[PDB]
Amino acid sequence: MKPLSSPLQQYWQTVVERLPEPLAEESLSAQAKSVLTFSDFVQDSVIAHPEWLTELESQPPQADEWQHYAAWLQEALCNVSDEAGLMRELRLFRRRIMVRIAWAQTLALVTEESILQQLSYLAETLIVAARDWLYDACCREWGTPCNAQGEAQPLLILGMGKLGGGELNFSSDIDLIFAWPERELDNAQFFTRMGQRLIKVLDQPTQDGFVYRVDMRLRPFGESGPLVLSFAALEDYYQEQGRDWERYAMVKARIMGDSEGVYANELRAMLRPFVFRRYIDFSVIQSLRNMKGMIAREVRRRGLTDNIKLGAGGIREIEFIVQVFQLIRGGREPSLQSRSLLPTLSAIAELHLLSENDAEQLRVAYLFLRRLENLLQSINDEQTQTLPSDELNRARLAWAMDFADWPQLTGALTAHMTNVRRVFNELIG
Repeated sequence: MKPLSSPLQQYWQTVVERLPEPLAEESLSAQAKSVLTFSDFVQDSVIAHPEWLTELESQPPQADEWQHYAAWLQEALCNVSDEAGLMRELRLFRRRIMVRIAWAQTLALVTEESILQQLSYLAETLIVAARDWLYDACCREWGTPCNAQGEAQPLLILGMGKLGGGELNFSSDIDLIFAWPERELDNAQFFTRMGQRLIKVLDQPTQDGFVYRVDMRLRPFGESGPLVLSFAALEDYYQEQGRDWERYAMVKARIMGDSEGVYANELRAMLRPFVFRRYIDFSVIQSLRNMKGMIAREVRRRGLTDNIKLGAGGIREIEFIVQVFQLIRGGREPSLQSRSLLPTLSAIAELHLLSENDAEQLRVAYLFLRRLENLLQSINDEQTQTLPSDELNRARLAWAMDFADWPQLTGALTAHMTNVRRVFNELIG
């Protein structure tokens, strides 16, 4: 923790003459002040729930805290009777844990890798608790537990992108896909209705805010098609119409909740031969080259940019590099079938698919970029991918990235992106 810079000192002075009871300046540790100075999101959250900042000193957050999320949430949902009570608690819990994550990340009390796990597990935990509670309600309300010839049918959810990969952004949509395996009230209508209530419970702004903005657009047949599909229809779609951009996306797909059952297993079985082909020819490699060209043309087109995600050498190019190796060799190398980028990168190094120089530079660039973007997002809990233009937020980021000033932060960033762009250009050359 490098003491606050001139601009952060002038801003903190505007925050103190404004802080509510019981948060007077004398009841505040040196870290509490730096976190409040860094994040308007944490400020606003602790104004309404002052206990939270008080409870962050009586028990600071540990890396493995995510192992308690599900039990903490089930305890808070013990005295919940109706949907409005479910929604209220999911919202409160998300905000409460998010504050603790912002706390840990701001002060570097745990590593970014552990922040990534905390964010992803929080989201998993909330999705699953929501789904479980609504399954029960919909069964008790609408025509009993839905079945197929006696056997009860569950709702399965795939988390996609960074959620599936266990590397969620600090302020993020959750991209999901809904499916059910095999009637009572008719299975298809039942799960559509439940799917609608689930999206509402997670995403509807109330007086307590929302849990996550939900994005269902990656599902088969896009925004226009059904909200939930049977396994048969899921299977048919990918086997018959599935394309390489879809294989790329499905590298990340992970079942939320318990991934262990006859149904969880048929799903994983559909995806394995689709994503990870065992036989690769020139047409597969050229497809990947064309996808690479499309990214490179998009970059060239947008020109000079402060976008950390889409810029040349950005997060999206690292994901592309890694997933390209997974699509080529994953079928023959089980270590490249992981949903998470960083273990994949480790396997890429062990297999000598990249040099150690290249692989370690990619890992370090990835963690720098993710820390930088997730810190930035935690300032106001917004989904921004672009570096700030204003002096306060630039000053804020430099300080939190263990650096001295903004010119130097951008120099270190520029050097990491240069390494990524070199590896990206050499990729399937």
